[PDB]
Amino acid sequence: KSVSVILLAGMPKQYIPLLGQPIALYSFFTFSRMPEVKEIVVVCDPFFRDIFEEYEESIDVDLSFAIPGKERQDSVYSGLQEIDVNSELVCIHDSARPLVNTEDVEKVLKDGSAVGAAVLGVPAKATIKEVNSDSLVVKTLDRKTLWEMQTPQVIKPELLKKGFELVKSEGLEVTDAVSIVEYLKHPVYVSQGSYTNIKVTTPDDLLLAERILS
Amino acid sequence: KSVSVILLAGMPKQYIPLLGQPIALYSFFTFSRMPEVKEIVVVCDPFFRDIFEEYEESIDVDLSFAIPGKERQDSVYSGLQEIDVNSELVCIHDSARPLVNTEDVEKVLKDGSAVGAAVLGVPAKATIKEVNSDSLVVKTLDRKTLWEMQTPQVIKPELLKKGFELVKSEGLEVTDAVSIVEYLKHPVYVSQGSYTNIKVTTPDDLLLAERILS
Repeated sequence: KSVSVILLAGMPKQYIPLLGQPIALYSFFTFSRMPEVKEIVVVCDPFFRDIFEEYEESIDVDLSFAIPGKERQDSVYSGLQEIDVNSELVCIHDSARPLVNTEDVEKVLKDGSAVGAAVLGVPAKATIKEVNSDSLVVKTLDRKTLWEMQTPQVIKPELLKKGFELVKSEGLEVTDAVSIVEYLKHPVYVSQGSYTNIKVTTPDDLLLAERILS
Repeated sequence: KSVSVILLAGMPKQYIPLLGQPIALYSFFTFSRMPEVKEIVVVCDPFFRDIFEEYEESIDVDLSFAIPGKERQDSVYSGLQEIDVNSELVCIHDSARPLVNTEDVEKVLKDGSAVGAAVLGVPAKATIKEVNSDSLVVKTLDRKTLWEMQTPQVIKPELLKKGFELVKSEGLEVTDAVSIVEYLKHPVYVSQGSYTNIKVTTPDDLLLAERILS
């Protein structure tokens, strides 16, 4: 019972129903059923707290809340202040990804435990190229080597906390939680996920999500 | 009247109707209306030739056909044998992209004319990372520098023909027409396209395509 989940939860996209259940609750329930998960820190505006609070007695995890910040990394830091003092792993998840499989969460948790930092990813389907400032192709980037990142991102809290100290002291803005780990030169493992773990932003994603649940 | 189009056209995805018109005809008509386009070489199985041949008298371009090969690059080479001897640009297009805008084709044609080789691209939306053989992040690839390639790919025929000679002699397999240009160390310009120029592979793409036409 050693994993703290930080659920980033901001009508906003993540509270739109999918088969009559707000998107954010899908991942919330997936984590809550896992015996490894001790607690879920939901980062949401106080308005939406009751959506999760309604199920506190049913779920087998402690439910905490944190206030969101101006940027995504501020929300992560706020949630990080609420986790258990003896938590072994922090599992950061975007609530706009409702379809994450339990088996994939297990994989990335295991890899995060072993490596110290890990993230779910899939091979990029599109032909991606590096382009310079004159709009010219630098090189054709290798087919096997490029991966789209998803969430969860799993990291040992002390690694993340030292990483935030480095960010605040030297003055930096980050594009994800695991890149902070890269600044510290600690390895980040890419756990191979599933193409079904989509981010629901548009109505077309909303539709695809429904097709996948079928 | 200086551009030769090679249309790669393989029920197959590209002959599925979108508002009652087979997908492949959308791009076909877009090219046919452009005064820069002298001809369209359709690479398709002989079974599907009539889908295009029905409109030969209506369109203001010459219509030719070529036989597809085993791989995508073989189909490009076959189509390349049918283009006009005095053609100034070859414009290679995947028929599974019906929504390409005339204004974007104009852009990439212009950039292809000026640089010798160009391709339509958009900034990658997903967080992409380079991953080594031990599944570890090599580095966080820069946000501005990564681009998803689309089609058309526009290239001067002599550049493409010399490039195929290099491929056949030294023994190589290519992931796109413009990478052959990279082997020759000639610049490839990335013309900024539109996110609406999607490849229709799945039924969810088919649905999104219909939403965009609306």
